[PDB]
Amino acid sequence: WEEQVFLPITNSISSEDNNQIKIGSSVSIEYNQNGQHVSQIDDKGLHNILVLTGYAIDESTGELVPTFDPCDYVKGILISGKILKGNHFKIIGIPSNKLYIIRKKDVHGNITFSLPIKQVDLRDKVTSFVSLDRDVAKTIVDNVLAKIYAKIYNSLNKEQKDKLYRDVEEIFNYYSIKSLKSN
Amino acid sequence: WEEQVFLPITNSISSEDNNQIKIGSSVSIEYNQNGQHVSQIDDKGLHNILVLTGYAIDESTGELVPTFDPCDYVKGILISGKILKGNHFKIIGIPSNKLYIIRKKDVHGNITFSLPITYQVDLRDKVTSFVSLDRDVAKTIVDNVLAKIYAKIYNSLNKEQKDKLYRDVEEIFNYYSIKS
Repeated sequence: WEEQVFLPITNSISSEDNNQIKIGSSVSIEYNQNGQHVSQIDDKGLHNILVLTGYAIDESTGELVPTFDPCDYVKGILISGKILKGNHFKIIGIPSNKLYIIRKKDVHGNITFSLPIKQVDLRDKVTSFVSLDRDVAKTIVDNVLAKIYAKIYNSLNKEQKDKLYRDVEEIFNYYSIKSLKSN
Repeated sequence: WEEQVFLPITNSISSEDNNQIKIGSSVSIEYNQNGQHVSQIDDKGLHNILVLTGYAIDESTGELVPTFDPCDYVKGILISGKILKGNHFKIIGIPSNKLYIIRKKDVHGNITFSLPITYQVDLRDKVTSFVSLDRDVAKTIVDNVLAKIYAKIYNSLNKEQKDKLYRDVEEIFNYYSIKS
């Protein structure tokens, strides 16, 4: 596998000009348009989604935060690419069978991947379960997945594209962390 | 709460001179003799054990490794003290109710604690395996570690209550060990 980057799927991500995805104010990811991505779309929908448990996301900055609560998670896709702006933590050559991957499709071998992260201070902070707004999920499919997986996506018929939308809306719930007394 | 340290309980830990527990060749932890410990002993046994999931231990060095596998864990006690040897990762004022604590007794408020751990983990040529405590070692852990950390309560326990602590330690402490 080519080196991968974890792209958190939240309500705040946006496509940026030229193969880049803004995760938040502090995190931007580039993807390789012709790279081999672990997460995959096909005529059956989206596959190989990573569930990062013990983590929440600071939604405004785009940085994952370790919360030490196993019931916290953030989900995302793994794609060939790199963190261009932001702190990255790299996992090197982990057996793919070790990872918490759902909707598994043809996963095998060892994966190297990086996460956007940022001592941890959990004073005065609340973590909340968030689901994707349904309008934003459509923009995620039309502006994000359709750019990363342009060729596959353009090959899909309407029923298949709607399956991908349903998948995105079903799957990408997450926990976001926020400070109660500071902004 | 005074600041805590996560003390992993493995087959390789031992008491060392002047208020220290050697976890392995890279990690030693000092306990404050008059500190207030989150983990506690009483006439019903051991309480407030932390299950650190997503981590396995390099048992020889004593260092905790993030494995990004939710099925790996290392169990341990939280005590007032310091990581004297080895690098540390400090969590500040996490609400106690968010932590994966078992055998809970009067868990409230929030907890600052440190874990014995540049921005990568190398899991190539590595496999984690489940390990349980050898009974001979659980006994030495009670007699030489817990009996020093909790000397005043331990000395106040009768024989059967001391032995309950040992059965608790035996049953509770198992962990994932990472081997290259």
